[PDB]
Amino acid sequence: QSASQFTDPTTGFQFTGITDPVHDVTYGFVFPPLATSGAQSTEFIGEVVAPIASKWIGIALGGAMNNDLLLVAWANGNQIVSSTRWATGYVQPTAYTGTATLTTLPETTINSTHWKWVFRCQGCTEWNNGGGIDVTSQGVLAWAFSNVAVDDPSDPQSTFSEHTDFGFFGIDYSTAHSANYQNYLN
Amino acid sequence: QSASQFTDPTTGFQFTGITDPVHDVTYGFVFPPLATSGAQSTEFIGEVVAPIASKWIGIALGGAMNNDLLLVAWANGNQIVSSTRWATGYVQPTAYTGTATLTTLPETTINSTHWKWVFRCQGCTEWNNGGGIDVTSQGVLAWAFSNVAVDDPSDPQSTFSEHTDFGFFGIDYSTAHSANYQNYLN
Ligand code: HEM
Ligand code: HEM
Ligand SMILES: *[C@@H]1O[C@H](CO)[C@@H](O[C@@H]2O[C@H](CO)[C@@H](O[C@@H]3O[C@H](CO)[C@@H](O)[C@H](O)[C@@H]3O)[C@H](O)[C@H]2NC(C)=O)[C@H](O)[C@H]1NC(C)=O
Ligand SMILES: *[C@@H]1O[C@H](CO)[C@@H](O[C@@H]2O[C@H](CO)[C@@H](O[C@@H]3O[C@H](CO)[C@@H](O)[C@H](O)[C@@H]3O)[C@H](O)[C@H]2NC(C)=O)[C@H](O)[C@H]1NC(C)=O
Repeated sequence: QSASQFTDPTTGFQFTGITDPVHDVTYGFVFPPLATSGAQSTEFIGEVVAPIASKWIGIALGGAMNNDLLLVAWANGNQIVSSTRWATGYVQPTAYTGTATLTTLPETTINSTHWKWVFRCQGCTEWNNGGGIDVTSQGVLAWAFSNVAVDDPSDPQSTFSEHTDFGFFGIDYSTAHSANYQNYLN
Repeated sequence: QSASQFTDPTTGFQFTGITDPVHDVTYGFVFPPLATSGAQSTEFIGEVVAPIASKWIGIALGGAMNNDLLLVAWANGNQIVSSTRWATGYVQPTAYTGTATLTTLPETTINSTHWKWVFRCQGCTEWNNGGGIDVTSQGVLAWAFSNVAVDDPSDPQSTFSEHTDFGFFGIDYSTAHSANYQNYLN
């Protein structure tokens, strides 16, 4: 599939991403302004808008399950529980051992039909194995879905069962930067 | 997703299509030679190679659920049960009333791990609603998957439950024609 630009209706944030039509989960990404005189920033802002029947959602930042930074999130009552994870060999991903900071932003909402997770991800484009994303070029992102809740929803590091669906989308990161990035943070 | 050319290792048939990595179902299509003078053929040969956990598979020949010819098939023991369907709305598709003939070809195989449906679809590029596929250009196909059995597997017109997954892929029909099509029919 292929990402495209869209605007968040409520917040007005401008993102690049997709809506998966099967589970109707929207995934959006926006990046700080492209640099030419400095190395690119290692952070970005993302959003996941998911029907409440989505019991956990994962994002694979390099487009594959193994050896890339994973984000995993679920709603637990009125809050989002989230974590950075990593997998080798197609088993339960565990806590990421590098430096990566997930901040839930206040645009985040949980209501009766959907959870909307808006987050800042610092240190997420470059990983502690030397891998990472090139935000000036074209890449692939992947997502994972489950409609079965995690084993222990109040634990960010909870274990859980394999996803019931997963998918990919191509993204042109060079078009995903915003001059308004700093304001999304305030 | 995007289709690509591939050869069936067993049969040697050359197809254009994809493998869905989630359910590991392969969809392949091949068309008779393009005509130099006159109308194109309205038939094609297809194959679905599915793990036996695949309880029913659908193909939407115009890429959407409604207003296009649908093919539905499932394994019933050592036989493939299949039918042409049509959907008015997002509800149980019913028997297609147009001129479309599905023939199971002798290369069809059911073993302990997979069912491989090889079929001829006559009159399947043009439908009785006036629409159809343009075999000289580029289009979109879609597939539907269920891991739950149909209500009566021996009835080709069986009712069944909504798919548990569905997906799309682009296909360049202009490169999906084969000089060996006649040989596939023999
Ligand atoms: C206990 C939980 C997990 C298990 C046992 C598991 C297992 C698997 C297996 C067996 C596959 C291969 C499926 C196929 O190709 O037929 C797979 C693929 C994949 N998984 Fe997971 N998974 C789990 C959690 C996750 C999470 C949390 C994410 C994302 C944050 C993830 C993302 C993916 C992706 C994107 C793929 C497809 C690409 C690839 O093959 O690398 N998985 N997973
Ligand atoms: C009782 C059986 C069926 C029911 C109730 C049903 C229901 C639905 C629903 C509610 C959607 C919209 C899903 C979404 O966008 O969230 C849909 C999508 C779709 N269905 Fe079905 N469906 C059934 C059978 C089939 C079959 C037999 C096929 C193909 C042979 C098919 C092909 C598709 C496709 C390709 C889509 C996505 C594109 C579109 O929205 O038209 N469906 N179906
Ligand atoms: C619960 O949260 C969900 C997710 O944020 C909310 O759904 C969304 O509501 C907004 C505003 O009503 C919808 O926005 C717009 O779409 C309509 C339809 O085309 C358009 O006419 C408007 O101009 C605007 O662009 C949005 O599409 C919808 N998003 C989702 C994924 O459904 C919902 O508002 C919240 N419900 C409650 C309990 O407050
Ligand atoms: C049931 O039928 C399926 C489908 O025909 C069988 O799977 C297929 O088996 C063939 C081997 O005859 C595989 O081709 C092989 O692929 C490898 C590369 O991975 C290549 O090195 C070989 O030369 C050959 O081309 C084919 O990939 C495989 N297809 C799938 C979807 O798995 C299956 O083995 C049969 N099961 C039984 C129990 O007989």
